[PDB]
Amino acid sequence: GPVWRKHYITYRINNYTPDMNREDVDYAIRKAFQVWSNVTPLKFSKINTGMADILVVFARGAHGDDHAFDGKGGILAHAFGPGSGIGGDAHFDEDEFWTTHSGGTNLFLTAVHEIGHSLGLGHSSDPKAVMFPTYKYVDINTFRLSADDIRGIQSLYG
Ligand SMILES: CC(=O)N[C@@H]1[C@@H](OC(C)=O)[C@H](OC(C)=O)[C@@H](COC(C)=O)O[C@H]1NC(=S)N/C=C/N([C@@H](C(=O)O)C(C)C)S(=O)(=O)c1ccc(-c2ccccc2)cc1
Ligand SMILES: [Ca+2]
Ligand SMILES: [Ca+2]
Ligand SMILES: [Ca+2]
Ligand SMILES: [Zn+2]
Ligand SMILES: [Zn+2]
Repeated sequence: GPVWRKHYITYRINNYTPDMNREDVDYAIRKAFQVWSNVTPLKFSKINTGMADILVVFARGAHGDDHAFDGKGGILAHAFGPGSGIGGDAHFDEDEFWTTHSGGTNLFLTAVHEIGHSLGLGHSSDPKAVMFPTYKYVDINTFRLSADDIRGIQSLYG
């Protein structure tokens, strides 16, 4: 699929979830981007004005992208592939309970995952891969991209 044709990519939080406080949201997202720039020559920059490559949104139900969320459970989030406009944007189902750790849907892991799609990643068949299609809470202390995650992302960006 198309990949971002630039290594300097900006993102912007459009709106905040009420489940976590702001600094926890900011932290999760930022950390989430760091997971991917840690193993690539990509470099992420949060902006607070103007238009970003990747727009992080919290929303419930139908939110204007023709892919409605489904309330609590089922679909947690989706993200659009690299592109202009909605391209690369990552949306989070506000009807999930977003958390810094467990007792909800962990924002950090979920954003590491969506961000991966936002960069043009597919899914993996390794259950230890962050791009694995099934969500499960894993230990963030021992969090690590799998080989499969590393091979895929560096095949798009080096
Ligand atoms: C793409 C594919 O192979 N599978 C189908 C589509 O079939 C096609 C291409 O036509 C199907 O077709 C279309 C375009 O309509 C598509 C649409 O169906 C709906 C209602 O989503 O869904 C695919 N099925 C998949 S992949 N399952 C959903 C997945 N989640 C999303 C995701 O992967 O990011 C995804 C919606 C973008 S998820 O919400 O359940 C999810 C969110 C987050 C983690 C997660 C995981 C790990 C860690 C943290 C977090 C997991 C899963
Ligand atoms: Ca949902
Ligand atoms: Ca975009
Ligand atoms: Ca919520
Ligand atoms: Zn959406
Ligand atoms: Zn996915």
